[PDB]
Amino acid sequence: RSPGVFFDSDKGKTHSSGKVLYNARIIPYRGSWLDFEFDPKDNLFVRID
DNA sequence: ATCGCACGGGTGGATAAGCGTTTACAGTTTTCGCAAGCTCGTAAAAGCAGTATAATGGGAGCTGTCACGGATGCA
Repeated sequence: RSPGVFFDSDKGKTHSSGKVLYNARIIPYRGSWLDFEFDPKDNLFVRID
């Protein structure tokens, strides 16, 4: 996979809703990763590595 | 021819026993030969204590992403 930023989604991870959760993701050549993501309350979250 | 029969001589035959001669199958004596084991000696291996300018908090390349259920365990 090429480095850079990459946006995707999931279809049916939370089965009790049926909603779509979008996530952003920065991928470097060398270093830590950095994900942004949504949750079924429409809040924005961050997990590093 | 031709041939037995007999008295008797010579023997062959069956054990048996004889003779001097050169090695067995019994048992010990002798010497020589080389070890396997013990004792030893020391040069090598093995182990131990110390070294006084000053020195004071890792991360160390890890993980790169699969997704589905059950039980667990806080809240």
